Parts: sequence; structure tokens; C-alpha cells
Amino acid sequence: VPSQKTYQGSYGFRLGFLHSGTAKSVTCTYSPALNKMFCQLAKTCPVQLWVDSTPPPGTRVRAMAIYKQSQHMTEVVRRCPHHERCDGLAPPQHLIRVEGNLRVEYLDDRNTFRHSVVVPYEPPEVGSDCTTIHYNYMCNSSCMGGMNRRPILTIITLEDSSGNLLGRNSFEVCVCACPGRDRRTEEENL
Amino acid sequence: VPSQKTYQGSYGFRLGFLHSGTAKSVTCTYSPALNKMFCQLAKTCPVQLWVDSTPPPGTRVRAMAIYKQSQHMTEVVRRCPHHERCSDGLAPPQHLIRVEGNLRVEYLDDRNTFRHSVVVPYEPPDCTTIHYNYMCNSSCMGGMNRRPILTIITLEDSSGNLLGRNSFEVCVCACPGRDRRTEEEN
Amino acid sequence: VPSQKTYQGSYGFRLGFLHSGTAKSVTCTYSPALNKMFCQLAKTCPVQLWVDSTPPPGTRVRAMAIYKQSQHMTEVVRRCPHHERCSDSDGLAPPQHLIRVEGNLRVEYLDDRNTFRHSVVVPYEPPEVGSDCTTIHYNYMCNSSCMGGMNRRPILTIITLEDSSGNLLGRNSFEVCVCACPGRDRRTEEE
Amino acid sequence: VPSQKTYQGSYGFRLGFLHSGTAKSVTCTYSPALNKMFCQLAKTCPVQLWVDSTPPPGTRVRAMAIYKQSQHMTEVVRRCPHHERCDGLAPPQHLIRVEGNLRVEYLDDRNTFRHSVVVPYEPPEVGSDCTTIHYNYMCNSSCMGGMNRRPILTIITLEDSSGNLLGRNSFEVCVCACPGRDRRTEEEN
Ligand SMILES: *C[C@@H]1C(=O)C2CCN1CC2
Ligand SMILES: *C[C@@H]1C(=O)C2CCN1CC2
Ligand SMILES: *C[C@@H]1C(=O)C2CCN1CC2
Ligand SMILES: *C[C@@H]1C(=O)C2CCN1CC2
Ligand SMILES: *C[C@H]1C(=O)C2CCN1CC2
Ligand SMILES: *C[C@H]1C(=O)C2CCN1CC2
Ligand SMILES: *C[C@H]1C(=O)C2CCN1CC2
Ligand SMILES: *C[C@H]1C(=O)C2CCN1CC2
Ligand SMILES: *C[C@H]1C(=O)C2CCN1CC2
Ligand SMILES: *C[C@H]1C(=O)C2CCN1CC2
Ligand SMILES: [Zn+2]
Ligand SMILES: [Zn+2]
Ligand SMILES: [Zn+2]
Ligand SMILES: [Zn+2]
Repeated sequence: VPSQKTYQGSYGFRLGFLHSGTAKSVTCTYSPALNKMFCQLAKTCPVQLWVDSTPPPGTRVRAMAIYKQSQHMTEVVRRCPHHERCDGLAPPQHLIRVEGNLRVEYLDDRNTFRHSVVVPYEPPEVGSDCTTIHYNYMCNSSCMGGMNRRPILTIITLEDSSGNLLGRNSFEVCVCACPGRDRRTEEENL
Repeated sequence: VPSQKTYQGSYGFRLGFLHSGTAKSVTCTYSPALNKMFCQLAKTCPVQLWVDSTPPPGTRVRAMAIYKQSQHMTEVVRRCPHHERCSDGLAPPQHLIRVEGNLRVEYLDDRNTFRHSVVVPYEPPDCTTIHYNYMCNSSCMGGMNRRPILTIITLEDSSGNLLGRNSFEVCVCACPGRDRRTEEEN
Repeated sequence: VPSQKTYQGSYGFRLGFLHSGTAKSVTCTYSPALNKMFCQLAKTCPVQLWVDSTPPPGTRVRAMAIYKQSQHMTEVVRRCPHHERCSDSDGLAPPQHLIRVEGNLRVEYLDDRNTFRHSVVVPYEPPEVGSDCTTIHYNYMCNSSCMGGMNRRPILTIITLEDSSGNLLGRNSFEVCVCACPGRDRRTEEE
Repeated sequence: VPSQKTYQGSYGFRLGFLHSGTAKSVTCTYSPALNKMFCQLAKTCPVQLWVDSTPPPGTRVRAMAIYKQSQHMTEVVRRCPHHERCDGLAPPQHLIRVEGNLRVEYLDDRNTFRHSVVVPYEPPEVGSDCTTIHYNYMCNSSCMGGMNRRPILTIITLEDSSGNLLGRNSFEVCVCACPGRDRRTEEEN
């Protein structure tokens, strides 16, 4: 199973998320207490990259989903049969897409059969302190043919142009209709 | 500029404050005559919620800081760059107002106004108390820089409908007891 | 494992370091309490050599890094795969070597044929006109936190004074952190 | 030339000193009339920090010596060659050390070449009203090749974690064999 161990590494790599709140109209919202992103099917899911020093051009950022529970960790996370039968760049089986990036790259691992999506690292824009990638999750947590309500973790890895690992972080993910209500409910139960 | 007007609304919503006095040891103290809270950096600032009838479960209580002077009211109130680099794991580093001791605390960066606020669930008690922390001094250059602020406390239902609103002024300074006594002399 | 045992030897060989303090912007700074240098990736790290009597011409000054923890001491300290990738600023130095010397055209780098350890050596030069010490500017080419390299493990640098034929004359050592803000890391560690 | 202007600042920074008197046995004694400390070489010289409100954690306290006389003020105060010979954590050239503090930090200023010593500000223990720092002076005022009978001032500055001035005070210092007699004799004039 792919490592999920957090490493800030040489560049001080960590993730951040918008402080979106839990209003009914929010389409994605992150829970710091749960380290868990709540988002809507195929909607924009901003993840921020925070670094202490700037990685060189050529650095790449990879995202991969794995099942959190130990008895499902060896199963490849993929879309359900229904949603797979629905882009011109992403493989129809992949749960995680990146939108708004024409240099996006998709991988089916030839040995593990796991799916991942990678984009070029770009430094923050002029007035910004973080790089933002817009992920899309293409299947509901409740899709019976896929995750089937099993919790998943998204692993974000920073790697150089030769594939050497530079840092790693991760967050749990829920894909459901009303992420504001779901966040509020799950924090009530803790 | 977000609305600052007082409204007790349907539930008779008001704010209360402990009668802590101005002895040297006080870590925070409220002046009724100035409707002003004097507190210390990152120390407990208790605010009581008074209601004539209980809001339904799912009610929420929001706090937001705004500059009091009309020439500064459109500037977002945020921590100075020094303190923003100076976390509880839950709060954004730029936010002036935190809530301590509440694991269901939620923080908002408004996508369009860019203003900061902190919201907790309303819990029934004879008063509901929220422990706020103010994370930047009134005197911080680059932050409030000696400009007066108001904290706006809003009661909202679970759908975000406004139920009531109150407010108070706040000082964040090293000796709240001495500051209150001095300003009330003028 | 090469020796880290301090020995002033017959020339009274000692190390000195600038008294730089811990301001946030300082580029390197040494902690006497920790016998530890805090420096930045690829930036100047001055180390002073102090001798009681002047070593003969042909004397050489070697620097080598070793891991401090016993379960890693037989591992060669080297740059991580990421940083060991060749660059156009490598110059006179092997791309795998953690420790460089800057501003010295007579610098020499060694991959030991038998132990595979890396080291960098320069001629010993006596202090200039109105000076009491000789300064060498080292650069450390990999952060302490580099994945696939030091990977947060602590290291020592061993400075040896050698004769023209390589016999040990003197030896000292110090620990090294390579991090983004040495002033902060030192002030925080001394708490 | 560093500032010696007294500056109580926002925290109400003041110095205090023990009321030690001038008996023969005393090793450090302060003259209020002269604002001048009389202490022996390398012995404990206590200096109290008094504040009206507690400065934040991360505050630091710096000490630096300058020559009191205007015609010597640009000369760096340092130890004489005799005493400078190589001790613990301190640089051998530094006149002013701090005793009993593992977090002490010493600075040779890269631009002014001045020496100084810095420790973290600690608040007074609950019950106590002031913070004491134990300084040591490592050269006699009479040392040939060092101070050479020239009077010096010790400047104590309060700074925040980024080095910004919060407060400043100063006092004269005389390092000599018998501080009690020296103080008593100097107050006769
Ligand atoms: C992290 C960055 C910033 O500095 C602000 C908030 C979110 N992104 C874009 C603007
Ligand atoms: C040891 C030498 C000197 O005599 C001064 C201080 C540090 N180095 C360079 C100049
Ligand atoms: C700077 C180094 C490191 O990276 C860890 C923590 C402190 N030192 C020793 C090990
Ligand atoms: C240091 C003292 C003085 O002030 C003078 C000269 C030497 N001792 C005795 C008298
Ligand atoms: C997203 C949500 C679900 O639907 C189950 C897995 C994780 N989280 C809790 C239960
Ligand atoms: C808290 C105190 C200050 O520091 C200024 C703004 C508000 N109040 C009066 C002056
Ligand atoms: C980059 C690579 C080369 O091409 C030679 C010089 C340094 N490195 C090893 C050999
Ligand atoms: C310590 C670190 C910082 O935070 C900036 C100034 C100096 N150094 C590089 C960037
Ligand atoms: C602050 C000062 C005093 O007044 C006594 C107690 C502690 N310190 C030394 C003596
Ligand atoms: C210590 C004594 C001296 O030797 C001169 C300077 C200060 N004090 C008075 C004169
Ligand atoms: Zn599906
Ligand atoms: Zn501030
Ligand atoms: Zn590296
Ligand atoms: Zn002397």
C-alpha cells in the first residue's frame, strides 16, 4: 500500500484549505478538527500547497486516494460503474481529476493498478502565499458500485522532475450533496 | 460594511458580562459606562448570551470585529504580520478573534468581503458563556494600530437567518484593570 | 567509522566560530551551549582554525560529515537523490558531496576508495596580516530535513588537520543543522 | 555610537539594585547618588528589571558597555589583552558576561563591532516583584590595554523577539578591588 506518512521535507511542504464555513450554499468545506474535506460531486475542491522555500520549476504534485480502513487498504479506489460510463484528458475510471490545468497527467500504475493525477508545481500568484490546485471528485462517497460509504484518504505528494519524493501530506474526503451539513453533523459527534 | 445595528429580535437576545472590577490581577474587565471590554492578549474573555426564550438546537453564535471609526470601517480587521507568524490547530493565523475550549468552533473567511468571523453552536446553560481570545494588541503597528474596534455578536439559525445582534467595543492591552479605570476617568 | 575524538594535537589546533546571535535574518549562527552550527542550504558557513604554533607548509585541512546516532554512523553522509542531481552551479565539487568549500581554487574532493566516505580538503594557510585565525567558508548542500538524504537525522562535521602525507595532526568536530532560519532554530533549541 | 537615552517605554522599564551598603566585605554595591555600580572583577553583579506590565514571552534583555567620555565613545569597550587570553559560553574578548543562565547569547555586531550579551526576559516568580540578572565584568577599570582607568556606561535594553527597542536604561560601572571603599570615597566628593 502507498505510504501515507506525513513529511514536510526540504521545502517545508504542508497543505492548507480555505476557511469556507458550513453555510448551505458552500460546495466544499474542510474540517480542521477532523482533517477532513467535505465536497460535492464534480465540483471545485481547492487544496492549497504551503512551502517555506520555493521548489524549482519541474516539481510535480501528485494526488491519490486510498481506503482508510485496514481491511480495504489493498483495494484500488476507483469510480463506480455508473459514473465511469459518463472530459478528454481524464481516464473514466479515475476518482480524482484536476480542473483548469491543461498540463494535467493521469497514471494507472503498471504494477499496483492504482490511479493518480499529477500537475506541475507553480509558485503562488502575485499577492498569494499558497499554490492552489482545483481537484474534482468524480464519485459520491455513497455510490454503491464504488467507495460504498467506505472512508478514503487523499495523499498529496510533492516530487521533483525525476520522481524523487520531496514531501507528503494527506486528508480524509467526503463527497456528498450538502458538505456544510455533513461537516456540521460529523463534528457534533466528536 | 456588515450591519452593526442592535436587534434583540424574536428571542430577546442581549449580551452580558461578568462584574470583574478593576483590581490589578484582572485579566479582563467590562465597562458598562463605555460598553467596552478590556482584555489581555490571548487571555479568556467571557461573553454571556442572554435570551428571553431558548433558540432551537442548531442555532449558532458568530463573532466578528469591525473598525469603529467611519474612516476605517471598510478595512478588514486582522492580526498584524508579526502575530500572524507568532496556532491552536483550528484557528486561521490571520484571525483576531478565537474561541477557546470549544471543539465545534468554526472559522470563516468571507469569500467576497474577506472579513473574518468565528462561530460556535448555541448551547443552553443561567447564561450561555463563550470564551473569546483576542490575538493581537490594540497598539500593534500594521494591525489595529490604536484604532478602536467593535465586536459584533450575531445569533443565527441553522440556515443562516439572522435572529439577533449586539455589540461591544474592545481594548486589548497589558493591564485591563488600569486601562478601564483610566478611560472611565475621562 | 572515522574517529570523532577531539585532539588539539601538537599544534594546539582549535575551532572558532563567529558570535553571530540569533536574529531572524542571520544566515548562520553557532551555539556554544550545543556545540552546534545552524546554517542555511548552500550558504556561507565560516569556520575558524586557531593554532598555538604555525603548522608547516603543506599542511591540509579536511572536513567530513558523519551521522551522530550509533545506528546510522556506518551510513555514508551524502546528498539526497533530489539535490545530488547535477546542476550548473556544482563547479569544482562532486554533485553527491554534502560539504563544499567556497572561494578556494585549491579545494580537493575525495571519495574514499575503501570506506566510500566523502570529504573536502584545502591547504592550510596561516592567518593574514592583522588576523589571529584562518577562516574556511563551508557550504552544506542538503537540508537536515531532506527526504532520501539526512532525513532529519543529526550529523557531526569532523575537521582534521593533516600533514602533506596525510598523518593526523589535530581534530575537532561540531554538530550541524541545515535549515531555513538558523536564528530561530538555535533560539528555539536553546530553550 | 549606541543610544544611551533613558526610555521607559510602553512597559515602564526601570532598573533596580540591591541596597548593599559599603562595608569592606561587599562585592558589589550601587550608589544611587552617582547612578554608578561598584563591583569586583568576575564577581556577581545583580541588576534588577522592574516593569509596570509584563512584556510578552520572547522579549529579550541586552547589555552593552560604552565609554562614558565623549572623546572615547566610538571605541569598542573590550577586555584587555591580558584578560582576553583564553570561560564557558562567553567570547574571551567580551567585558560583560551573564552568570547562571544556560540560554545566554553573545553578539559581535557585524557592522558596529560592538559586543553585547542577551538573555531571555523572564517574568518575576509569583510573589516576587522584579527579575534579576547576574552580570559579571571580566576586566578591572584600571587594566592597562583595556579600559585603562576610563569610565564606562552599561546600557540595558529591552527588545522584542525581532530586536525592536522596547526600553532602555543605563548606569555607570567601576570594576575595582574594594567596591565599598571606592563607593564611600567617591561619594565624599
Ligand atoms: C493561500 C492563498 C493566499 O495567500 C490567499 C488565500 C488563498 N490563497 C489565495 C489568496
Ligand atoms: C580570527 C580572525 C581575526 O583576527 C578577526 C576576527 C575573526 N577572524 C577574522 C578577523
Ligand atoms: C537541525 C537538526 C535536525 O534536523 C534534527 C533536530 C535538530 N538537529 C538534530 C536533529
Ligand atoms: C579602582 C580604585 C579607584 O577608583 C582608585 C584607583 C584604583 N582603585 C583605588 C583608588
Ligand atoms: C464521507 C462520509 C461517508 O459517507 C462515510 C465515510 C466517511 N464519512 C463518514 C462515513
Ligand atoms: C483600547 C484603547 C486603545 O488602545 C485605543 C483604541 C480603543 N481604546 C481607546 C484608544
Ligand atoms: C552531471 C554528471 C556528469 O555529467 C559528470 C559531471 C558531474 N556528474 C557526474 C559526471
Ligand atoms: C528565515 C528565513 C525567512 O523566513 C525569510 C528571511 C530569512 N530566511 C529566508 C526567507
Ligand atoms: C525584586 C527583588 C526584591 O525586591 C527582593 C526579592 C527579589 N528581588 C531581589 C530581592
Ligand atoms: C573604577 C573607577 C576608576 O578607576 C575610574 C573610572 C570609574 N571609577 C572612577 C574613576
Ligand atoms: Zn459513483
Ligand atoms: Zn499584533
Ligand atoms: Zn537534499
Ligand atoms: Zn583586564
